[PDB]
Amino acid sequence: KCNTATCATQRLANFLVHSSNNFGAILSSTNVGSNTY
Repeated sequence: KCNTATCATQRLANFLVHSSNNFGAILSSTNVGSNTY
């Protein structure tokens, strides 16, 4: 998981290179949905 740590670099970088995640995030709802449900 890694909430607040060096991992941030990996996660962010992944979201930067995978712009698609911006849209797919609504299909998976793992980063936007899981945040609550």
